Amino acid sequence: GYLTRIGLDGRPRPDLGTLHAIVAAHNRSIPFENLDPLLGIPVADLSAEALFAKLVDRRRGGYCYEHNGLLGYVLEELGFEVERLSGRVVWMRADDAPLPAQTHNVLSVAVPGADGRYLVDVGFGGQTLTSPIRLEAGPVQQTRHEPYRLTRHGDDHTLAAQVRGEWQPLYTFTTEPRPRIDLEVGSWYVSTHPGSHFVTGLTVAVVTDDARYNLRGRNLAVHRSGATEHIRFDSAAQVLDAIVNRFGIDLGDLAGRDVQARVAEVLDT
Amino acid sequence: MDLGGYLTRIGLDGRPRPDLGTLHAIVAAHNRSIPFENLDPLLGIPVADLSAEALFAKLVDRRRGGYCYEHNGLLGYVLEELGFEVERLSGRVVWMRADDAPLPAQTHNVLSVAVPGADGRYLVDVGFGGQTLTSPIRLEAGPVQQTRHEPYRLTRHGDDHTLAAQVRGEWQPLYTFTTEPRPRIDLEVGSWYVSTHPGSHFVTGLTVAVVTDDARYNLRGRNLAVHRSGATEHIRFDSAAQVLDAIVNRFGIDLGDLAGRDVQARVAEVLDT
Ligand SMILES: N=NC(=O)c1ccncc1
Ligand SMILES: N=NC(=O)c1ccncc1
Repeated sequence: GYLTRIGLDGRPRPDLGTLHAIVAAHNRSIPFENLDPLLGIPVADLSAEALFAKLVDRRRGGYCYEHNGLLGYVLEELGFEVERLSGRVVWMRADDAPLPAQTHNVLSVAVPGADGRYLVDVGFGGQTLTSPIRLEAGPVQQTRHEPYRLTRHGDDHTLAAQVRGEWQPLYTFTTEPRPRIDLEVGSWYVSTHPGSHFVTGLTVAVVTDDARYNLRGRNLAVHRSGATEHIRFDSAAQVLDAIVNRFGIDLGDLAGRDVQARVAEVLDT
Repeated sequence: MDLGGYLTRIGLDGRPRPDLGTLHAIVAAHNRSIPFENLDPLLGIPVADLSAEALFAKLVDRRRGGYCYEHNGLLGYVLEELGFEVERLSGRVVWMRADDAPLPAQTHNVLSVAVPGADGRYLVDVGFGGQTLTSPIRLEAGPVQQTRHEPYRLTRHGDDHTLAAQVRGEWQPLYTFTTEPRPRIDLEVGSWYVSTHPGSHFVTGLTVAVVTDDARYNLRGRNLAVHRSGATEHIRFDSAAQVLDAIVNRFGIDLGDLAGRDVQARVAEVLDT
């Protein structure tokens, strides 16, 4: 189901090329969305059963713990070695802003035939990595889209991307592997705390070969070369239509919740 | 006069009867086919000659667009050739002006058309740009009239008629005009002003527009706005290179026509004006 979900064909071999191919296909096939937290449905269970059920069988997307959770289990089953890492999102944050919570989950992946480790992150939303990169401080690393770079200060790593010119820090992380329960505590926080960006509004995102799409409330942003594109939807009806048809999210397991009404309340949050 | 060339330019064919159904079809075909654009004035090339020969050579033979005098000029000659009776009218653009702002210059030209088989006259205007009329409407003050897009309304005070459009729920006055028919030379004096005065909107920046069944497209400098049913899009081009690509490939305008003028360098000066 997963391979089909992402449009790949059989069982691929556990090597570096496969990692590049699964990331690409994951990127364009499973959207980032927070419809469950938006509707008061916690993301509490990060088991394989729960994640496969939601992101594969029911054709929903999810946020970082759901995406990277799922990819983690997929890659393990193919024969990669996978450690789950946690980090703090520093994107666009004022210098001297307080230390952010650990709200992001990424993968450190070891690949038979390769020597070190790879940062894999398909769950960061509209600016997520679209290639695995080497878990190596220093070099500017090319991806399918913009250049990225890791730096290191002690045991803290920062991922930065060169976005429309500028070098922007995205998040910091340590390479300490996390047990699933510690990820579940963080996911409980991100999906239920009243000040979470994922509780107060709607975020949907996906990445094709040519563009990064990012929807917040009524505002769809599209980033491609030479141009930034901003679509403002008139009402919740158009936003749902974009959720279902543009972003490919199946709303069937949410039957009996007033999705449109909730979306209407968060068009401008 | 090359009637068949014009009809071909606008995606039509045959020779239609001079009736109301034909007036609607030619307006909708012109709206989607011949863009609003001011490249000539932007590049210091005046729009001075409003003869049928000049407007046909530019807007039909050369696959350029133009601004109001050129559009409604061309359409006016086509419409007489088909057997409509046509008067050219001038007006003053009031779109978004303060209540206290000085009287505007007469910088807009529209058509008042008698249609065989219909009572009264029709206002026809394919030349106002992205918010131009997409149907002929009855030149009748009072009622709200439907078009292929938004409701529009004419009101009257003295010898001034105001055209307003209901734009996303809000009534906006576009321009005022009188029904005094204008000779070509009065239009030409107006077009001279609009295409050469250093404070003209069409001299200090770039405006490109086209209207399809589903959307109004409006480009000012680097910003492309698209109004569709249920959404607006705002595309911001990074530089003049992307703006030219839009002009050529999205709006279908042939720039080979302006060779030797460095279009890109001039558009690079007006991305934000
Ligand atoms: N779960 N957290 C996330 O998905 C996330 C948090 C912050 N920024 C992008 C993504
Ligand atoms: N010639 N004038 C025009 O083309 C025009 C003037 C004002 N607003 C839109 C279009």
